[PDB]
Amino acid sequence: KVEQSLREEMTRIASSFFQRGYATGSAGNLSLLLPDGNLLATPTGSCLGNLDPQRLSKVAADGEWLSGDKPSAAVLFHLALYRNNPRCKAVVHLHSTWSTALSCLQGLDSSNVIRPFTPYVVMRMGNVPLVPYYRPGDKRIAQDLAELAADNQAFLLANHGPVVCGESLQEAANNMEELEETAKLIFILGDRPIRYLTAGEIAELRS
Amino acid sequence: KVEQSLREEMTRIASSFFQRGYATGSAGNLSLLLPDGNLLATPTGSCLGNLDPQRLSKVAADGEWLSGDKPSAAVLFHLALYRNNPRCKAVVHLHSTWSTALSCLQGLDSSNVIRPFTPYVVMRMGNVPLVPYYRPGDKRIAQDLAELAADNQAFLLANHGPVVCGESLQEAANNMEELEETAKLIFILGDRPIRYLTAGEIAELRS
Amino acid sequence: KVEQSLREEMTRIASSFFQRGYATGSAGNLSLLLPDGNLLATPTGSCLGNLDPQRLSKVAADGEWLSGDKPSAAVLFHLALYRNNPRCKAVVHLHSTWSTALSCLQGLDSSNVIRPFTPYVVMRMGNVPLVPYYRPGDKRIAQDLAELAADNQAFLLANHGPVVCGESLQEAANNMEELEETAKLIFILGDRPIRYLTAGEIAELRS
Amino acid sequence: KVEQSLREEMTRIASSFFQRGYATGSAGNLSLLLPDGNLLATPTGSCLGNLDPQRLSKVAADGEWLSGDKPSAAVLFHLALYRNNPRCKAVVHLHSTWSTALSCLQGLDSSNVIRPFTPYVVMRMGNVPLVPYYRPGDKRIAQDLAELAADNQAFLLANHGPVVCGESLQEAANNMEELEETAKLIFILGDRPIRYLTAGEIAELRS
Repeated sequence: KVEQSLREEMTRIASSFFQRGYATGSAGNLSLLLPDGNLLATPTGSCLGNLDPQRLSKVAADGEWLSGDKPSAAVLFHLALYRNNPRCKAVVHLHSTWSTALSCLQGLDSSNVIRPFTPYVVMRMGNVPLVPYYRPGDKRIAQDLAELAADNQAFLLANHGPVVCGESLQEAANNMEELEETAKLIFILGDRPIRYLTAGEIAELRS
Repeated sequence: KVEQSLREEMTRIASSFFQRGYATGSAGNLSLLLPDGNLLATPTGSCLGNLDPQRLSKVAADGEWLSGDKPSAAVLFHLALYRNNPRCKAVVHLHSTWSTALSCLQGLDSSNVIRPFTPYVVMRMGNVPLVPYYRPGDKRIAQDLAELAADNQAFLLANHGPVVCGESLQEAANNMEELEETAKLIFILGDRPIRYLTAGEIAELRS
Repeated sequence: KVEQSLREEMTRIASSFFQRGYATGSAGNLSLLLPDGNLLATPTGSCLGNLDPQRLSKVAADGEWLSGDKPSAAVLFHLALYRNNPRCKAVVHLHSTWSTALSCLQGLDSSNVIRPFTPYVVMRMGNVPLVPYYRPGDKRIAQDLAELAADNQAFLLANHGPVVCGESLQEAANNMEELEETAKLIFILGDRPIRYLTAGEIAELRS
Repeated sequence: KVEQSLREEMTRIASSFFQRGYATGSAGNLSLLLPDGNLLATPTGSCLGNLDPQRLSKVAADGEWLSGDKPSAAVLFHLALYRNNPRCKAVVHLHSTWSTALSCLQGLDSSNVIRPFTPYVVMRMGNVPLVPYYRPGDKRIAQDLAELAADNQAFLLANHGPVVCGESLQEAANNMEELEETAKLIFILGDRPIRYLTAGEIAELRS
């Protein structure tokens, strides 16, 4: 069954994030779009490193909890991204160290939080806009993500972490990994004179 | 048997801490409360990455070593936390890098060692008070933890590391992971202008 | 079959890089030389942590895709290294954090990007020249690597990462690991007074 | 057979060091003392993450290679430690990142390279003297380690890394892990005002 292999892929990818330090405790959740249009999401209060595939949540496009354990409360803004971007087929939301660290900085650019010095995040994602800080579970987190969903596939929630989309769970996972990697390079480079990509070198990647 | 699954869960969670770098050598110990009220703790001189479930220590509420290998000497303050907080059902004590690093700083706040810039540690734990430095195994470590046990679920022992409680071993592990994560962000952010959560944003999380 | 064990070794080594944080997402590719002279390379759009051995790409010396999935676009400069260094039997290309970080610095030395303070990179690789930044997939990346292939076994592509060769896949992997380790020490040491190896201590290692 | 379980323990411990980032490539070697007095050491050109237990080297006290693959060239100073400390039963030598980083600093103390701010390295090892930098394989590395072997169980080789002993392989591994952890805290704390252990707090640990 295709749904069974999708549940195992989510379990497998979730465990990978947990063992490699991307996921911290019960902080985070993943979701993908099944062929029929329904959602497959990690349940609430679930450690990403030991997920039960047959207990993964199943939510309809309108938000109706269909089967599996209770979905995570963060699924509310997962649905906002699917409803405003037809090319979004999977959402990866983690509180990875360096992306969450970047999101806690004053004077960030809410249109694109990283200035590119490597070509990969511009090629895969482009602009990473900043979502304002709200209490976890706030209505305005999902409402803001719905405004930016049509023309962005990655987002940085302030004092929270990144939220990355993709046309497949593997793609959204890889995109999340390159975003967290780029934020990690920002802090590593620090005050050193970085050779940023010039405006012309950026335009060659937007194609 | 429920006790068998609790022993395996402790072995499993311990190995996770070891493979992901939270536990260093034989430095650390875990304990949980069994349904009958007795304790299940990791034994002394035991590497958390290769625990034998059927050799885990079993200690009564009064401190009597019942079965299994010799319990860790740190179990003495584990019992202090259970005797002064009825909601404490598991204790996780590790010398994780960034929490232990934070505990070695001068001018720390002994009422709450971290100023929140992310909402999660305030939501799950609240205040992380500082326990003074003593020789490992000192009577005063357990005596101090008994004073703060009633109204705190996490503690930072100076020049030592963190000690986190929970209503379940999974909860105490997740809480430990978010505390160590927050101390890791402190050193990563460094002297950068951090956007701390304002007093009003903190009060919305204490509910 | 020898080819089967070479496919498994590539799968095994690739997974090791992925689980230990050297490989990030789909960023990277490995290749080795089979006894008959043909290439065995990781395919495009493939996560290094879950490679299928029987789907690894097979490319002839002239660049003809023979079997397996579509090879990575980076294979183009893999072939440039084999065609200009008969002792190169395997190529490891990853975007590891600290090597990629070093490659983003202004004022680097394009003849040797690291000044030795440990003896190991000088013993195994020697000089690590800098390849200019181009758009990923540019013809000039392979053309430049062909110029430096005869007398170098490691290369640092600016705003990109390292590219390391070896007389075996294990050797090229070990060389990559010591290069990334040395770049990691550079940023860790920072502005501290480092005791660099003197010119005489370097000459004793070039033998 | 006891020797078989010792070979598996060495293989198991070696893999743990490799997967957790302590060992980098083929850089490093482990050895322990068998009951009969002979040595069990990791062979040369061997990746610590995939050791064959039945191919581990076997060396007599006088240095005669008895069985298994060719022992590592670093075994020469392993034997120097056993011949000058009867309580040394295992030697762990790795080029771990932060210990190797510390060993590259000018103005180190050759009597004890770390000033204690945590009690654990003083309790387990005590003084960590500095061994001068020589070409890898130099006679003077083993000769210097033989001078300090009688009254020290850990050593820091300049521009090289740590070398830790123990009364068992598990003990030497745990000691190595706490030494590398302490060097990691040194760089993390940096220029921050550290609350070092006072002279009186150190004397309570030397007992």
